[PDB]
Amino acid sequence: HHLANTSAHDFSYLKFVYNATDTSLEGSYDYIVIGGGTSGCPLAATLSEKYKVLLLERGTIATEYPNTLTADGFAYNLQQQDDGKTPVERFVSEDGIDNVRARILGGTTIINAGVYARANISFYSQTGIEWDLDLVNKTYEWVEDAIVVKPNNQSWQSVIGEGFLEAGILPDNGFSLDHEAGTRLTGSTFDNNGTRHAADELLNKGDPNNLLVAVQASVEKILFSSNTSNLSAIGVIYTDSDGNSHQAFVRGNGEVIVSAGTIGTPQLLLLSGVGPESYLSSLNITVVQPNPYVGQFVYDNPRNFINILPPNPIEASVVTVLGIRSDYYQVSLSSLPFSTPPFSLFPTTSYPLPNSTFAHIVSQVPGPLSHGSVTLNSSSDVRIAPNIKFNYYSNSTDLANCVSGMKKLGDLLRTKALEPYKARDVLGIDGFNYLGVPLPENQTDDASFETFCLDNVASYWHYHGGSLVGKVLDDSFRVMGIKALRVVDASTFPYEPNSHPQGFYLMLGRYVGLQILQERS
Ligand SMILES: Cc1cc2nc3c(=O)[nH]c(=O)nc-3n(C[C@H](O)[C@H](O)[C@H](O)COP(=O)(O)OP(=O)(O)OC[C@H]3O[C@@H](n4cnc5c(N)ncnc54)[C@H](O)[C@@H]3O)c2cc1C
Ligand SMILES: *[C@@H]1O[C@H](CO)[C@@H](O[C@@H]2O[C@H](CO)[C@@H](O)[C@H](O)[C@H]2NC(C)=O)[C@H](O)[C@H]1NC(C)=O
Ligand SMILES: *[C@@H]1O[C@H](CO)[C@@H](O)[C@H](O)[C@H]1NC(C)=O
Ligand SMILES: *[C@@H]1O[C@H](CO)[C@@H](O)[C@H](O)[C@H]1NC(C)=O
Ligand SMILES: *[C@@H]1O[C@H](CO)[C@@H](O)[C@H](O)[C@H]1NC(C)=O
Ligand SMILES: *[C@@H]1O[C@H](CO)[C@@H](O)[C@H](O)[C@H]1NC(C)=O
Ligand SMILES: *[C@@H]1O[C@H](CO)[C@@H](O)[C@H](O)[C@H]1NC(C)=O
Repeated sequence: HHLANTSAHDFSYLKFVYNATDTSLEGSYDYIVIGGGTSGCPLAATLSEKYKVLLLERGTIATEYPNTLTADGFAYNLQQQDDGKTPVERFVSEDGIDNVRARILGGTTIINAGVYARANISFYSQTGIEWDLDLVNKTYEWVEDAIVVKPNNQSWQSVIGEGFLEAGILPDNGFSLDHEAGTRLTGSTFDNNGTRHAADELLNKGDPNNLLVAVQASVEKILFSSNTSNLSAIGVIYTDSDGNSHQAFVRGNGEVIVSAGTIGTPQLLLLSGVGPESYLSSLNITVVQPNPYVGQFVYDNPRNFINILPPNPIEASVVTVLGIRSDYYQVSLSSLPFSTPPFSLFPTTSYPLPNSTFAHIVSQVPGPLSHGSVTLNSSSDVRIAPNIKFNYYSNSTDLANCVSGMKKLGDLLRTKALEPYKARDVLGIDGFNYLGVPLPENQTDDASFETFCLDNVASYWHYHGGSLVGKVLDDSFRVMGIKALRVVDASTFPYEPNSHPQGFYLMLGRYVGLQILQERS
């Protein structure tokens, strides 16, 4: 009933968006939210219902990059070179796996693949947080009313769904937003006219008299009270696009919330002296609050895949059909050929280029159990990306789950559903033409599947952790030991909420905003 309709991207909120060069944005606020992204935008909009809010985003507005605003533009933004101003910031983990993060108002919802899902209902009790489950669901509906649709039919997504069901990914769940075992059509933040809807549009739910947004605002330090006896965050330093510095503060019972993402939040905490004592001391960063876990327990769920090249063209699609098991989450994207690769779609730049249409058939490892860290490259410059290592497949359970997922992709390639897409009508799956590495020969050779998993891993782009609840934060998302400082974004949990987490983190931004308001009343 509540889902959104086909509609233009709503930029009405630009009336309270300003360049960070404007010094009249400096001053005192009730709340400062750092990072105008997936959690940050609904958080800021929610707080602004009652209080004065400054939202600071390092990127510009999405209208500057029109290919972020359509389903057809997804590949373009990844193909585009990173000049330091583009909405996609490229990086390579220390593992050697290419990756991207967002740099734009709206955050990663402006560049992502649009898949919308609610969290696995078991996630809430898994965390042990005392969730208000009725409020969680009302908050999902608030997001979904604004930016989520039921997708129309797409031929390739329907093929893949028939294949998942035939391969035993049961039951058939029809259309459902919920992360449950089986095959389903889920929601999308692309509407059925191809228009991208995103977290920035949730700013339209803020009070235009109370919410201010500064763009091209690079937040480089959190400021703290000089009296440490009662240590509190008091404000931030940020620089504008011309390089000049600015300061903003919170007042009274207000708070600073960091929503700068898995990469940005631990980086800013470390730069600000919140983190592991001997590490920060080794950089001659004065320790404000020692905590061994800042930038620790950083996770990237592996993506493994094969690419088939059908002998007749298939239609490009956005991902809407999901095949879910407890030990693997599977989808498929169909794509036009390209001569410039979308960066990080494949794990390195030396990957073969497709000359015809292809299906990217994908499996995601849950968890994962392997983890690494975010550490500083520069001890002063927040615009220099931190070092990030994920330690893919260091935990053997992850590898075992990849093996299981790849065997299930073999089952999928053997379905009647996928048979019309073979180049040769032979009995085996070698009748497909493959871009890149095909699935290993014999399913009895687990060592061949393990080698395939290890050598051909890519990022699923769903990385998380680095400021975990229970390590850096309490159950109210407050940074332990520091007053008036919280963290709300994907740095907060060590496991996925589901196969596609934007829906959870959109919800979380508003949910924690409501908790902050209730606490204050
Ligand atoms: C290519 C790609 C595709 C994806 N597709 C999907 C999908 O289809 N479905 C799904 O559910 N999930 C998808 N995801 C994952 C999901 O979108 C992200 O996990 C989620 O959006 C992260 O939200 P966040 O609030 O933690 O971070 P973000 O949304 O990235 O927000 C962080 C914001 O903080 C800003 N920032 C950072 N540092 C600073 C600073 N110092 N000062 C000021 N601002 C700062 C950043 O510019 C950014 O806007 C995808 C991810 C990627 C990379
Ligand atoms: C939803 O999340 C729950 C909780 O994490 C997952 O439950 C686990 O399921 C596996 C396989 O059944 C078990 O080995 C674990 O012991 C379960 N843990 C708990 C705490 O129950 C469940 O797999 C997830 N469901 C899906 C479809 O991903
Ligand atoms: C902010 O102003 C500077 C000039 O002072 C300009 O170069 C930059 O593009 C502006 N940014 C936005 C988002 O308007
Ligand atoms: C919340 O919604 C889910 C479906 O997403 C439903 O299964 C669950 O029962 C709801 N919980 C409450 C407390 O209403
Ligand atoms: C830190 O400062 C001390 C001097 O106080 C110096 O000896 C040491 O080399 C410095 N280390 C770094 C990493 O700057
Ligand atoms: C793999 O992860 C699980 C969960 O954290 C842990 O119990 C196990 O010890 C890990 N294995 C290794 C080798 O670290
Ligand atoms: C900074 O990053 C580059 C490339 O990511 C790396 O080669 C270099 O070693 C890093 N430097 C520090 C001091 O971490």
